[PDB]
Amino acid sequence: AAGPEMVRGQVFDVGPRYTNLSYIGEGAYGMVCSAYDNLNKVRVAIKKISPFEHQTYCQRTLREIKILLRFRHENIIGINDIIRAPTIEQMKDVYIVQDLMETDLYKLLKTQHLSNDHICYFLYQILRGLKYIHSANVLHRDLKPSNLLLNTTCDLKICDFGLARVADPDHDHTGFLTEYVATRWYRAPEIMLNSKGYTKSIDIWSVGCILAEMLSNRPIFPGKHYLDQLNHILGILGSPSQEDLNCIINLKARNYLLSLPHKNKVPWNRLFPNADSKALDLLDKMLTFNPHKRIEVEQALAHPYLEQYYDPSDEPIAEAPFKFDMELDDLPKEKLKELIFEETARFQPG
Ligand SMILES: Nc1nccc(-c2c(-c3ccc(F)cc3)ncn2C2CCNCC2)n1
Repeated sequence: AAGPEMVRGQVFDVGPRYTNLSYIGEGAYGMVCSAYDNLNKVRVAIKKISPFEHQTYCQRTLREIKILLRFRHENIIGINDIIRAPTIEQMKDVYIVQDLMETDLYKLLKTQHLSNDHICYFLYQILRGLKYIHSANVLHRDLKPSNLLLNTTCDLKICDFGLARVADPDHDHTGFLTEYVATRWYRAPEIMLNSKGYTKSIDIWSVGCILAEMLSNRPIFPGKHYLDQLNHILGILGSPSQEDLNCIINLKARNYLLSLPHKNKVPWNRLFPNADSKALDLLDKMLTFNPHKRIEVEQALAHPYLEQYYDPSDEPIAEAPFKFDMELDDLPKEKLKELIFEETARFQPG
């Protein structure tokens, strides 16, 4: 495509190697197009981003590239290549290339009903991927159907680590009604109560939500706003026990819970009468109110529902658990640009 190829009025400079573009979507420094990788003879997915004007966007870009490049797993999308100018001065945009995944669980569910065998396989892959992520001491933090890529062969890959953090269980407590950025419907109850979401159990809850969703094609706790989300959860799980309340020390959070009328638990087999009993048993253990009593990823994999797939020797863990040296977003966009430039250097044809 002549000098710089063009896509819907925007320059999509993916050089020679990648051709036959095609628009897919675009929300900010994020326009995605599928192209043809002349080198591997396969159409890929490419995302154009320009986060250098804003320090924040530089943080999510740096952080996610590092994670995604460090991670190597069959159930986590990998970066196949990264395009950028040869000089930091000339680098305005950055193109990241990933395998082309036709669809995702969000689109699948808004059209198809899944058999129990597909839900099982999908769940297996989700957890197989999460076990690796967690083994690297990283928390995804934004797991939801739209963040689970799927190809024509049922192959599932977790993507979107823009909100991922290095686990930090000790510094997880915060006040009641503390703002959160992760997608509302899949947020664990403790996030609206006292958690910063720096604990692994936060991802398991999201997976539990995805499970319920696969079972009924509808989001289980579709809260309209912050506190609505919580009443949605309590509506089905019912009022928290004394025990689980005695854990919540943040006085305000506990008093809020106590002020609420008593609500009984709604049986799962009632919510999902077509569901498989083993599935609903694992769902129960995932959607546990108390984070400390919530099942772990490895325990989930070893659950009877996933019996036909479970194979610990075939469920790899990270070789090098993560450590974010520039942890805590205190870096100017300048320094961040140098790090991104440096992090993407390995793909340079120079
Ligand atoms: N692998 C793949 N395949 C198809 C689409 C996407 C993709 C990208 C993206 C990100 C980084 C990158 F380097 C290349 C593409 N951003 C959003 N989505 C989709 C993710 C699921 N819902 C609709 C948009 N990713």
